[PDB]
Amino acid sequence: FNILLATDSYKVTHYKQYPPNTSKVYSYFECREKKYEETVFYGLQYILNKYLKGKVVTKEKIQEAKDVYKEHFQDDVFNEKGWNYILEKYDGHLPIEIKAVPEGFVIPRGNVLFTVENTDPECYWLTNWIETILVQSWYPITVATNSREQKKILAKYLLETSGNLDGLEYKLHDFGYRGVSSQETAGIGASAHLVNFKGTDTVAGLALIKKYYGTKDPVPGYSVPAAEHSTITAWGKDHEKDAFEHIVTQFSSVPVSVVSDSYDIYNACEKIWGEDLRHLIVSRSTQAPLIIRPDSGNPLDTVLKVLEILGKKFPVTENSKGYKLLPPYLRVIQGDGVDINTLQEIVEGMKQKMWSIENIAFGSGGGLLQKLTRDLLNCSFKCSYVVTNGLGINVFKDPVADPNKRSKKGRLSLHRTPAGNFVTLEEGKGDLEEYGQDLLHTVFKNGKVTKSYSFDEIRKNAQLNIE
Amino acid sequence: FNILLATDSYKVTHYKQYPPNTSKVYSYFECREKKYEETVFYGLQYILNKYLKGKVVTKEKIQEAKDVYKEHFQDDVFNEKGWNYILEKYDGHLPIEIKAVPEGFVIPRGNVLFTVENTDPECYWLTNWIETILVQSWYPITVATNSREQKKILAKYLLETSGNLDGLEYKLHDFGYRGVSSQETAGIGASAHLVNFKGTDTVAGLALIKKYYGTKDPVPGYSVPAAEHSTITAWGKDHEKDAFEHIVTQFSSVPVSVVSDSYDIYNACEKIWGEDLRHLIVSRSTQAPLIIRPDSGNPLDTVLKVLEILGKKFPVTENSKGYKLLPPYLRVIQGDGVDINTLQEIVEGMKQKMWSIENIAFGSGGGLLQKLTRDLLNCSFKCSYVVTNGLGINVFKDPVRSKKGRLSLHRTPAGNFVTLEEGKGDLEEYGQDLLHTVFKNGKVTKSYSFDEIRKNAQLNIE
Ligand SMILES: O=C(Nc1ccc(CN2C(=O)c3ccccc3C2=O)cc1)[C@H]1C[C@@H]1c1cccnc1
Ligand SMILES: O=C(Nc1ccc(CN2C(=O)c3ccccc3C2=O)cc1)[C@H]1C[C@@H]1c1cccnc1
Repeated sequence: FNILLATDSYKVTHYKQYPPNTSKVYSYFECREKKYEETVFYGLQYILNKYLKGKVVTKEKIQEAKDVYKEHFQDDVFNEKGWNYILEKYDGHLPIEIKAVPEGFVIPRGNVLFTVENTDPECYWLTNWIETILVQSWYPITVATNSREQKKILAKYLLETSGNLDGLEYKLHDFGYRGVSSQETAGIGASAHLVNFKGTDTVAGLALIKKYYGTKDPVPGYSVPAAEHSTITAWGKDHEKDAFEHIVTQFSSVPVSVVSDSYDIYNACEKIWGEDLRHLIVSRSTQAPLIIRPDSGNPLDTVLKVLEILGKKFPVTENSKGYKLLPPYLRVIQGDGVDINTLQEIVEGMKQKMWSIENIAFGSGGGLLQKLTRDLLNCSFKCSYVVTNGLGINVFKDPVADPNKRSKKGRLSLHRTPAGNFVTLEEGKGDLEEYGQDLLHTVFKNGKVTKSYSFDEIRKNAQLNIE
Repeated sequence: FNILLATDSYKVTHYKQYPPNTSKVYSYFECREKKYEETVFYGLQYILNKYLKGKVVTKEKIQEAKDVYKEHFQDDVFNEKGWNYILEKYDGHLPIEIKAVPEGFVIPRGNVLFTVENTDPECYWLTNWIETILVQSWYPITVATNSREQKKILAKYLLETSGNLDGLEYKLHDFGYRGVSSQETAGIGASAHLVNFKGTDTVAGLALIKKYYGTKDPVPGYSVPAAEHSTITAWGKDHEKDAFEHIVTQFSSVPVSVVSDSYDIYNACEKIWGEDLRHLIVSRSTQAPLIIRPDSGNPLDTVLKVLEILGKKFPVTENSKGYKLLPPYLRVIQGDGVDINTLQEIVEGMKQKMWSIENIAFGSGGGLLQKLTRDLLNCSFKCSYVVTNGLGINVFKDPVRSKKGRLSLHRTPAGNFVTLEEGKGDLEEYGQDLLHTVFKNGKVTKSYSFDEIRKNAQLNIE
């Protein structure tokens, strides 16, 4: 990795495009206004540690970038002078300052999340150079926000159907690994799901948390053994009971997820699980239940189908709220077609049918880690303040064509008003400190991470509240 | 990176789930049929080299995995012995064979693209373990296909409005670096666009290509200097003419892109470009022209407004096909909201208002590299064949699917592509298998250069 080759190409030429005596370029990030009314600020620390901290510039990288740009542009348009200056004066450390709201904070749309500026007047071009790498925090932010929004649905419906929040943290399992664009995307997205939940299959998220954030607990995410069509079918139709028995006996002390639709769902439930192997299931611990995956079809219909047939063979009870509840050794997982919308439908549909949410857990692949863009929360990075010839300019973009909410102006700060509202103060109005302390803190300054947060602090900052 | 930590958690437990005496698990990858009739096969060589070749299993990697799984599953369900067996018997090299169609090959939907299987029967479980990393090839495949589909639209309109395809490889530029989820995605994504085009701002794609593919050319992709709002909005309302002037003069030997809707699209074009700096515009090389980025709003409407505005101030002259051409020192780039659908609208709209496509180039970000899923081309990975107790069984998941047995890929005399199921390929009626061993027991048996891939992925009309 070489930071000198980690930017949009056109930004390499920017050191030649500014008015002379430009000493300061100040830029900020927000999730612009105009269902996701608030965002979970997560992911910056990862970027800061992995790509920006310490000696990121060397003689080798300078010459490597010089050679690539020469061919790529078919012209000498690379700042060897400016980059050699960072190497000589700062030992390749970036003379930049990043200030940001604490990770895991829940912030309404249209508020500053983080700001960037150069610290040395000579490195005015550096602010826009690192824009590309920083804007990429749109992804862990979007992943964390959507994952938190799904947790709200689950919390509301588990409280409405049971009066408790039992296993809430395990009700949305991450299955996204194979559905994402890369190994790095997987790790980042999985770490972002884990901000709100404790169940993943994207092992990549565990090593990411341990390396860049840390938890007091031995792991940030958990999983259970599971049996798919590929393993069941290798046994053959006449050995489905033998398959089921082998799997459940191997995983006696922990929960086990087993597919029911390989041959015949009704027979797997009613006859195999409900008759032949019933002695092995009824014996199971509340901590180690058998989890059944439904047949393919409508996510609500298949869930409803499974619940009803299991209820014909196993003792179903009415909880404190009057909702149908399966025995503790038996649970259901819906891992087909789950996104923020279908989740709301399955849980509403279950309530209507007097079935508790205590019974069900969900799985999400592409709809949790891939079918997401910078467009969802309107993640924007704009320059708001420039110092040319000692003269400060409150820069912005207010186009008449797309009005939107438009770019903010000048130096920025985030505050929580006495009334508990988040406010972003423009044109340096925050320097008045009328609205309390600035919520943004210096996380990065001149090649050093100055402020860090453990994943536990993040989790705690991201907590659901009974307001 | 630790391959023992790069699978879906549930797959870790699979060695405890197959019937006794399971000797072979053979799986394949396909873009199942359902707009996108033909797919570009690209990206596996990268996965092979970065994650699968050489000593991938080590005693340290086994120990790290055992410790992570113990906590992750709250029990001991990790195959310590089975991984130790690969460490000792194979020097930590994976006993697997991947047979794939050549990179860059354009294959119709519903065909075998690549197959995976274990070479050692003790390692039957391995085919499932590596599914996760291998299916991730959906992404470079999808980017390369969607980018090539756009290349077909731009070829159709460049032909009808101009009679030739000069500059086709520069009509769709990559702006995707910001819009993607990670540095890794950016490089993979950008490298997949570079199969069909030569214009990129996602520098990470170049380095990937160099390391994993290679070119005869020094760089696989190219770009031009460009002026964003931030660099313009910094000079103040008063010196846009001095900003424009500073940029155009600094970048004289190369084309120059200027986003001209910072203050006024009409005035910057009519007064600034049109007259005040017209001497530094008409003087410019055809190989180094000025490129104007349209104003905000509807991408077609704004492209047309700019073209009409530039008309009433510059020499607009009809070409051989009778399409409105701009002078060769003046060009336009539409970089906002461009995707496969909007591109069609724009090029058709331009043809309708009698504007040649030589006038324009396009830039795509999120739409090119990020707004794409495994469902777009029904990218499917399935186990088709399993050998249990010496008995070869054909498996297909049929809920409320798959091809059967050992698969092969052939081109018929008529030129059709056919996937031969259940080992039928042995007979050799329809020629030779297009699937070549690209990986065996820890080594990349066959590699492709980027030049070859581009040759293979060429348009039929080129
Ligand atoms: O279904 C699977 N796993 C599974 C099932 C269910 C769960 C959710 N759960 C818990 O954690 C838990 C803890 C204690 C009691 C009850 C539960 C409870 O119900 C968590 C994980 C894997 C096959 C599917 C998969 C994975 C990746 C890609 N494709 C498909
Ligand atoms: O617009 C930009 N560059 C640019 C301009 C124009 C072009 C298109 N073209 C060429 O390359 C070229 C070569 C030789 C002759 C003629 C041309 C010719 O017409 C290609 C690229 C960047 C600002 C926008 C951007 C970049 C990254 C992320 N967001 C936005």
